[PDB]
Amino acid sequence: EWQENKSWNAHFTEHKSQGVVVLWNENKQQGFTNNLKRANQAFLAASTFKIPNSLIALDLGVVKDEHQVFKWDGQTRDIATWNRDHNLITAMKYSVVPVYQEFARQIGEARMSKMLHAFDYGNEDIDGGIRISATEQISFLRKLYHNKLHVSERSQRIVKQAMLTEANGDYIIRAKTGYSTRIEPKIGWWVGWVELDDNVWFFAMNMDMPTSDGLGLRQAITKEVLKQEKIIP
Amino acid sequence: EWQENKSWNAHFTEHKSQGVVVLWNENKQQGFTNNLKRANQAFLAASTFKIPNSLIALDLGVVKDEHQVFKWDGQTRDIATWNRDHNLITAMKYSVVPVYQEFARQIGEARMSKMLHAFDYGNEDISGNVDSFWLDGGIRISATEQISFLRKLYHNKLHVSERSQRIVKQAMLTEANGDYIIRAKTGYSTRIEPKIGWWVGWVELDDNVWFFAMNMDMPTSDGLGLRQAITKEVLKQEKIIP
Ligand SMILES: *C(=O)N1C[C@H](NOS(=O)(=O)O)CC[C@H]1C(N)=O
Ligand SMILES: *C(=O)N1C[C@H](NOS(=O)(=O)O)CC[C@H]1C(N)=O
Ligand SMILES: [Cl-]
Ligand SMILES: [Cl-]
Ligand SMILES: [Cl-]
Repeated sequence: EWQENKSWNAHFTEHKSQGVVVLWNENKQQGFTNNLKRANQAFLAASTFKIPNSLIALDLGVVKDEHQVFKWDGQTRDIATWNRDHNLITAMKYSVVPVYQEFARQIGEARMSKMLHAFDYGNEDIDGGIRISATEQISFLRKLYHNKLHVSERSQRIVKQAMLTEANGDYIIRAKTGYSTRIEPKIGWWVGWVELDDNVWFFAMNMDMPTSDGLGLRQAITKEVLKQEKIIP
Repeated sequence: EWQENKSWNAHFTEHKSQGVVVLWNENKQQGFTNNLKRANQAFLAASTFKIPNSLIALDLGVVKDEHQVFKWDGQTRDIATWNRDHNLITAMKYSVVPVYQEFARQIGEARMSKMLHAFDYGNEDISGNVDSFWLDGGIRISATEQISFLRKLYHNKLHVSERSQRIVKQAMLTEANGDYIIRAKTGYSTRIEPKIGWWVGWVELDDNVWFFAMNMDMPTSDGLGLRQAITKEVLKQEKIIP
């Protein structure tokens, strides 16, 4: 079922980094990773939690649709793109914590907890202190892709639209980045999938990310693994 | 409201070409074109008809969802990518005429006509073969009418389900990066003169949407890439895309 291909470690050491990439070939129901241990370690979800939070906000009506505006509160924060109005699409694009904090307040602790349980999300059992492994990310995302989660079809299609990250004639990537900072080890996340004409390859990676300047490596290393496996040109 | 910008013709003449680009700025409700007259001239929809066709097929249940497979019928056709199975996503990507001619037959004349009137689509005339009227029948639509139709799709205001509308917009996905998303559909009218090339859709920005529609004289297939290239040259000139 799962195969460990340590040759991928080269793409982490090339950039003097340590981390994991987990791939899942949907057609063949086979998985691949460079590090079976780290594939199954649970790290803090950080921004990748915006995926279940979006779904829950939509299904409960807290977010009416992807065009609804969420006004900046006029408090300047360190990330300039946050200091403006947003809709669901822009808020995911720029990973706008204060907007998603608001969704969570309105959702409330009790319903948030009931729905993450319906989703079987994270390792924890019952980022709001949610730990989740890369392989657990894939399993959650496979449910999203197939519209199997316990929310409406509409909520799931809207979130998949908001995860749109890249598209050309060769592939479509839906995905979400994350950077976990408040507890060592500081790590970057990138989770999602790449759509091809007649297959889907799910992915989930995280990597030690001590500073901040390395954050591009999250996509870059993931793509080197995809190119090595001829999943993308 | 409407403004003519003739400077855009340089992009056509530099390719020895004639055509029109129309742009609609959604926030400001203003339009821009190099040729008001040709913007309002109605042509055969050709493969741009796959948008309304997809919507109707989905709403009527002819297409269950974007994963349903339409097996190739064994008949080897000229375009190699047509000679294989498809779903709605791939069928739109490769503009797979025979899949859509099957849709049209299942839809039938009456429901196709009724729907196009509900859509207020072009001249709403399906006269001819039900599975080719958009290629060599009576249907006619202008660039400004494509935009008007696309804007109704963009706001989920067509008289079909929201779901139908969301699935079709997924299948129109063409390009996406950190700067913009293009949802569009190409066309090439080839059977009835004047031969023209189409490209219609929109550019999603963070805080605005620019709808577009261009057609251009297309004597030969050698120039088909110009549809996108001229449109992007206009978009770059107007600082819509880098
Ligand atoms: C998510 O983990 N966060 C929100 C924001 N950007 O996340 S992303 O670029 O990795 O997608 C900043 C970092 C981080 C946070 N401050 O909690
Ligand atoms: C649509 O106008 N057509 C279908 C097919 N797609 O070419 S496209 O790249 O312009 O969409 C070939 C051209 C044309 C046709 N001959 O039916
Ligand atoms: Cl929104
Ligand atoms: Cl999409
Ligand atoms: Cl429907």
